[PDB]
Amino acid sequence: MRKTKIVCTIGPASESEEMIEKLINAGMNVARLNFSHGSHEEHKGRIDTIRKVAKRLDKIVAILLDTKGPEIRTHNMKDGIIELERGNEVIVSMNEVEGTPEKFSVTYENLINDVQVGSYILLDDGLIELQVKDIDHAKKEVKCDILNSGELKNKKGVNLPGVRVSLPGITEKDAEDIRFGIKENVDFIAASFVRRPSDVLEIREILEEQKANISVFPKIENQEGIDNIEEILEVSDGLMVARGDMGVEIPPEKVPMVQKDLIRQCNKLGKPVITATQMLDSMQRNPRATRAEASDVANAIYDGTDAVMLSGETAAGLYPEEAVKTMRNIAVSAEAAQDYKKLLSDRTKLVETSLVNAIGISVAHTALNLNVKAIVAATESGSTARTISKYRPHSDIIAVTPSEETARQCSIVWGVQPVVKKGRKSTDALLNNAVATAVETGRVTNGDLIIITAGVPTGETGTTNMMKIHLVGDEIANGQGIGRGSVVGTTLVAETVKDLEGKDLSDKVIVTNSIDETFVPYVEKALGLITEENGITSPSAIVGLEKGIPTVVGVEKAVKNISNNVLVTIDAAQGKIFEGYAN
Amino acid sequence: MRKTKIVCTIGPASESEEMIEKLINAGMNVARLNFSHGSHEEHKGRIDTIRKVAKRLDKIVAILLDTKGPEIRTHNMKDGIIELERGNEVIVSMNEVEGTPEKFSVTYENLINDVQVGSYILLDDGLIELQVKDIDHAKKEVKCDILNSGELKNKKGVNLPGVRVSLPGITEKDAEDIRFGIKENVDFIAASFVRRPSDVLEIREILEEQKANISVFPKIENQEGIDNIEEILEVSDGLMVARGDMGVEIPPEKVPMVQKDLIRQCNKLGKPVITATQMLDSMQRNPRATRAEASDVANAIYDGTDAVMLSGETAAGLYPEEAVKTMRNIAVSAEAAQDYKKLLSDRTKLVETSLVNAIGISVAHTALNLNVKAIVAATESGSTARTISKYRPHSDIIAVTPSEETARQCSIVWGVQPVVKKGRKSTDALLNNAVATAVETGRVTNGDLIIITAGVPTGETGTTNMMKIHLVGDEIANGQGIGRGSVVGTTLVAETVKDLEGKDLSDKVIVTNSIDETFVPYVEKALGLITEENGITSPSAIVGLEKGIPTVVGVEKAVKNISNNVLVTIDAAQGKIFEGYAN
Amino acid sequence: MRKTKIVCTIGPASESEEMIEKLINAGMNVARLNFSHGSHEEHKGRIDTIRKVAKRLDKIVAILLDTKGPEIRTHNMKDGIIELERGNEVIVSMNEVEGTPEKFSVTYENLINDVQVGSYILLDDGLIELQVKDIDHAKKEVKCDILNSGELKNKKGVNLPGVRVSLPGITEKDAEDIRFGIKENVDFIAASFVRRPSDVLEIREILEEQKANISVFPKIENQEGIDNIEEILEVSDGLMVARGDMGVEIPPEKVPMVQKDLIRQCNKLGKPVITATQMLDSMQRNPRATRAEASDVANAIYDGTDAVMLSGETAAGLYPEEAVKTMRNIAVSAEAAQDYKKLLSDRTKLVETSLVNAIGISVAHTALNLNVKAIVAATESGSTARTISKYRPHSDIIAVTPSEETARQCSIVWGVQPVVKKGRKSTDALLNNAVATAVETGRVTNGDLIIITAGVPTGETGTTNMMKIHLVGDEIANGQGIGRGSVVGTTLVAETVKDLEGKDLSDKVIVTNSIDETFVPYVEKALGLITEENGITSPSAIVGLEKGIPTVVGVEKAVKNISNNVLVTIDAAQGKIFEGYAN
Ligand SMILES: O=C1NC[C@@H](c2c[nH]c3cc(Br)ccc23)N[C@H]1c1c[nH]c2cc(Br)ccc12
Ligand SMILES: O=C1NC[C@@H](c2c[nH]c3cc(Br)ccc23)N[C@H]1c1c[nH]c2cc(Br)ccc12
Repeated sequence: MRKTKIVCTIGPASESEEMIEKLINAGMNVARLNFSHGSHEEHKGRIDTIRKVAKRLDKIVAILLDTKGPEIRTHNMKDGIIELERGNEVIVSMNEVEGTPEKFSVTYENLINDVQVGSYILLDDGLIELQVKDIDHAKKEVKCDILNSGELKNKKGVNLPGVRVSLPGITEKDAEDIRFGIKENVDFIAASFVRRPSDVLEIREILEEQKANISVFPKIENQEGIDNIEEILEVSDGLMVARGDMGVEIPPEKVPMVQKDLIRQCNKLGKPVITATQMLDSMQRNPRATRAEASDVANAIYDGTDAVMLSGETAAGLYPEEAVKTMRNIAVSAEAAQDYKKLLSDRTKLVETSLVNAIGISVAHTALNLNVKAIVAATESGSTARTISKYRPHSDIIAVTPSEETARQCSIVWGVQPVVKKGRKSTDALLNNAVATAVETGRVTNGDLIIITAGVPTGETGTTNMMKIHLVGDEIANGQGIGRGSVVGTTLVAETVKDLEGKDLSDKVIVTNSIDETFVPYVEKALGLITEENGITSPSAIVGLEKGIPTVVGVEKAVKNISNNVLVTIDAAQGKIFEGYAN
Repeated sequence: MRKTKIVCTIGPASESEEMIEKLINAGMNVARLNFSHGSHEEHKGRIDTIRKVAKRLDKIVAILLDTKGPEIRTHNMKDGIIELERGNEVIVSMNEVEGTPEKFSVTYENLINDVQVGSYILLDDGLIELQVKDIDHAKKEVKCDILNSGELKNKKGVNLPGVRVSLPGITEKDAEDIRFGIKENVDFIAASFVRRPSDVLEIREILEEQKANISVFPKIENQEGIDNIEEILEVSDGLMVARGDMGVEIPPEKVPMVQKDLIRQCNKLGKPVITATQMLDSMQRNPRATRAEASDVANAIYDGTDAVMLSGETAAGLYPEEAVKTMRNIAVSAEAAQDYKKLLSDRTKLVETSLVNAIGISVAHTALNLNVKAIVAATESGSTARTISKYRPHSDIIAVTPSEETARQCSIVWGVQPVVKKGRKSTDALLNNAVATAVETGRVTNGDLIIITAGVPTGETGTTNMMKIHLVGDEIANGQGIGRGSVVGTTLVAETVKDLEGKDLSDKVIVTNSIDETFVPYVEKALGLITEENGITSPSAIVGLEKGIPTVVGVEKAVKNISNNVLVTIDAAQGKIFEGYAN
Repeated sequence: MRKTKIVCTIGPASESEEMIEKLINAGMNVARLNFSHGSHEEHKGRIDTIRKVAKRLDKIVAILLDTKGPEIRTHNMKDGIIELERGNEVIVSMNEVEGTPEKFSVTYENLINDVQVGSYILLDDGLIELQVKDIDHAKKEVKCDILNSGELKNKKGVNLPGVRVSLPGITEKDAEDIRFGIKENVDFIAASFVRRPSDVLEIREILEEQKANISVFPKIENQEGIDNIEEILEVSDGLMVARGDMGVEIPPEKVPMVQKDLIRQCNKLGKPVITATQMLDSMQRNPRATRAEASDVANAIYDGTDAVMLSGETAAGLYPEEAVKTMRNIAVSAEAAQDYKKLLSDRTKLVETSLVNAIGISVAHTALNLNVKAIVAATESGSTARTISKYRPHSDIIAVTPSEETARQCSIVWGVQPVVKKGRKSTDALLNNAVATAVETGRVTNGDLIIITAGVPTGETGTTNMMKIHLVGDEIANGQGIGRGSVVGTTLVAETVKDLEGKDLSDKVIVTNSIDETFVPYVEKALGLITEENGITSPSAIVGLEKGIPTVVGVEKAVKNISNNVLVTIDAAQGKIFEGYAN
């Protein structure tokens, strides 16, 4: 009962062995490392702090590396600062220059081939917005009308409202960053400013040289990216949705509409999605989030987000532990209050109806209708855990995996609580293990229903292809059942007809040797009946069937063996009796 | 295509005749007057500024009066300010006293009978929170443990986390405020701190003395209120949901969950709901809202809100017009992007299935499936406009009302654009007027489909009970139709077989006298056919039916009358031909 | 509660004025005249016997004329009879000859161009089946292998298992027969051996010369017909399904499968279908049908048949009245036992979702969910009665028509009980008349709900386009309702608190002047409350709302006016009270 995962950006305020512990405990599933800043030294240090604290507390926490990505900057400015009037003209040169309210240079020299007359250019994350008046490839200059006035520092950023920005997929830096990732077996890479499938593939070819197995999560920041969302997922292992980055190049009024649409588009293909940035940015300074932040976090989860990220709140903020705690809270809250029936019905239409998904569909329905405590998902890679996650069932998903690393990849998918048990070969071993693993988590006990799903045989496993429904043991008594119903109720072992005379409410299941004429008045008042020995037309049997009470005759030493007063559940079909609550 | 209504709190920054115009133009449906502050003088002044600007621009804008309501305050403090340590004790006296870090009085003398040992008390809108240690009715004092430290000014407020706060429904002030309302024929009263049905009824009995007809909108600020949400609506004409007020007495983490549930519960009964407070509170100082504000506004509209309110943003803020403009924008945006099929399907299950609703259901489906441009709703009171609004159809609802005032009451319900046309007696007049009214709005023209709904006969009108589907006129030609289909296509009047020889794509509807052997090669290549005179088995008719082309034979002077090249729509059944696009 | 219509073939056993009465009374909706046999003299005689008996008993009964149709016969045989061995050869000559076990002629001389080597030919309704060995157009002879042996009389029939039998649409006889129809304003023509649209059109061109307005019902007897079922209905007013005729050319094992599919294909377009032939053919000799006949009749009605026909059973059989009685019985039985929910749901998917149908859909659902007693359908032509019938609602359809003849056309459509009331011009007249007409049938009284549907304005009526839900009057008392519910219950006018003391069950609605402290104990025990005068927060009002009892305050002289002990129904919303049961 936790479901939506929490990604936390590690920083100064959270490097310590102490605070990493307190964050794992507050509910941190995935540690983010931002390579926009900081050296490989600093990062390698934190990776070790994380790995050790994690294996001490014995919890799966994954590592995510966020590439800095390609970008467009301003070359230094005269005096450092320089101003720009609100109705004037500025020249955007492709050759480096000192800054001036007239002449002014950018690090992306090819800008001039991407824009055109009338296109907008945004300086310093949208601080001041220009607009292209004319273009001379002669001088290689872009004359622009300054629309909103304001200042301009040196190495400040520039954004081109798509505009097929023609930067490469990855920096040379990025390429170095991501080789570092491969060296530390990091679990995720969050590729920045992705916009075409190429941009992802540039990272995947690097990974395939090393046969690295890392999941690759695009960061869709601009129109080109939004537009190519299907094609990008086609080639990607997940997805991030940074809204702060995205809000620059596209209007904030339009942003949530897109956020919804992206997350939807992930869920459709079962790719995990992270909603990122601007989540609880008040909690850097304060110890409790605003209402509109609490609202936005929740609406992420209502939009369908496998996970939720924290940037500065945990990195350099004043209150890291509190921001993690409060993140988990808002999650549990706005999940508590959501209708899994609609939710499932919704995904049943949304996701495609195909041989790959057949089981995800059956499992999710079966889980909802029979109220199963846990779906134990057996995975090598994790596809089965994600095939089950994507259909969003109330039941807690449990991913039993031999691969430690695929376990960490699971830590981000929705609803999946992963465990590492060692490889069984035979389907039979797979099934019995599952049932063991589910009980040893503690989330399931003897009463509960469990759905065991996996791809078998585990060798030729492509997709998940079988399910088993399983009661977690284990009939305390049994015999010949009469009737076909079932009930729960506290026992009342009766030696005599007078051993239940002036002390009888309903709501109990009576346990005698047989039924006389003197028992038949008392039986009808009761809930159930367990007679010791007998046959199908016996006095005990006939009186049960007739009065519509579920019973079981032919129970070995029922009076001696089964205890008095203990609550029990009988099942007419099967002819089994159980310890407490059953199904 | 506007749908979600905008309520704006008038204030200093927006009293002027000029700025009221600019706000009506930015999209203001309802002017709010907050009687928490300001004198009847100031309010009467603004009511006249509003009424005049509104009738000059010829737009319906309603007036809403927000009562101040009952409250709990602190009696003055020694030196004005007084401090309270974080682990100490403070005494909450029921008898007035000067303030002290020990002794300390409240205006609600009966507080002591509502609380109990362990209950929490919040000072100055939650600034510092106390907790009840012990109670002596002897001294009539409440000893409390101060949990969070902080200062305390004089006449500051106090909140008791429900706790059946036993204040009355309305102040004596409120009673005076609301009589003022009745004197100016104000359209709404937003009763503060409502929590039981009584509290509403207290206002309704006042109104019924005057036979005032004003809609009464509870403000649900505390648990007792939330808990009684059904019973309150039973007796209320609408509902507000102030979150700022609500966030005090209940945790912000839990707030949106409740917001959703309330709005739902309104939609279920078709009571309009206003989402209020903390909407775009950044726009008081700034000219454009944040992303998390833009997100929250939208998520209001996704939750299902008939309207959206602006407090300080339009009242005393720096940027009033911009905040109204941007409100409308975020509305249009997050409506644009929402699935009216799910929406309708959702409300079809959600609202009850009853004689009163039958027609709302039929109209909403009929509207979705046939893609009707406008649902014209004929109302005396407005119940029909709300019966249609509650099922949320894409179609623009138009409320034709004889009552000017019921028109202003409509201005708040979802999707309803009201107009005042004068009373027709006969159903026939009602129908023809409607069709006229719909066209004169300009939103519908000749191609369009229209659903006309009302309660008839208009006398014994209790609930809406009839609908008519109506094509907005008006067959330009007609005759004997052959086939049963229909198409749109540009004409090609052919005098000769050679009058369409070497100049023929498909996509056209040919208009000749009859069909020869020499026409029958060209007809099959075309979209439709209109022959001048003929019978059912004619050369013209038989060749159409056979080749599967919709045609009409027997058209009076078809070659002379119907123009060439003009786009036209023919209907095989009926045997009608139309000006442009039809249905 | 009758629904499925009964067509009866008039004959010797049923010509009499006496037996025609007894058949109309047994439930005969449509009199069939078979022009396969008998002279215009005999038929004109029966048409008058029918018209007179029908207008005497004041019941609508229609007249259906069944054309003999084109056919293939054998030219006379040598000695009259002639035999054919089981493994031998016979010659099918195109030139007339005397019969012989070798040479043998047929009236359809063109047979030879339709068949081919291997095709089967059936003699004497399938008595003996031949198969084409070789063809010589030289001698114009068809050499065939005789497969099943048997005798052969003279002018006996011949069938060619489709095989595009190339006969014309109609005999010259048929053409004369159908002109006779036009002269007697007969209501239906059942065209025999139809197989293409042409075959129907041949009858429709004849009709259009006379502007006759008669409905044309194909008889689909062979594969070509089955195959062209859609295209035939496109051009036809209804459809018959003679199984006896059909069983010849196609295997009996395959017949019901086709019957189902046809009837379905009618319902899809709302064309009425008659299931014909071999219905209760045991009842010609016996007085009560077999089980398998009773089964087949019902299964017709389950397949979705607008009507059911009787051939010999009523024509020349021994027991005509009994066969009609028993037909009606089996109908009522197997309708009684059928789920209108599935049925409607079924037709909602089956029939197309279009502007023409919108109202049929709404009306059918509205009718099912609100349990309306009668759908009164106002029609000039009858399309509205059929647009409603096709969606099969439990509610009894009533067709109010100015046209006497369109009333007789209605007598065959499913569920429609037609009446002739005189033309109203205004929608208002149309509505009020309807309500009158429904009550004057007697099927609806004051409690009942009614759906009034028609195409308006009645001038430009193409398709049905409006509905009104209407309670059949008429509030006996009214006033200010409190609460929103409603109940039924017997009154108990109380003058005193003691006027209901020691004589009080629940289940009653109390009628006093006002409520004291001494009434408030008794009110909570009751069902409803009607207090004489009062306001909304009155003692009477407040005690109702609080205890959840629907009440109405402000009822003029309620104690004096409304009677004691009479059963009554109150409605909290509206604030109306009614005579007995309401809605
Ligand atoms: O609710 C449903 N929706 C559609 C659907 C469905 C299930 N598996 C599928 C595989 C493919 Br491939 C396509 C469609 C389906 N099945 C029923 C349903 C499924 N499992 C259940 C268990 C219980 Br217990 C009760 C009801 C159901
Ligand atoms: O149950 C339904 N099934 C389908 C459907 C539907 C209704 N009108 C339509 C028009 C076109 Br065009 C296409 C589809 C529909 N509507 C609902 C429903 C309709 N009218 C109702 C009255 C009551 Br009272 C309760 C429920 C319903």
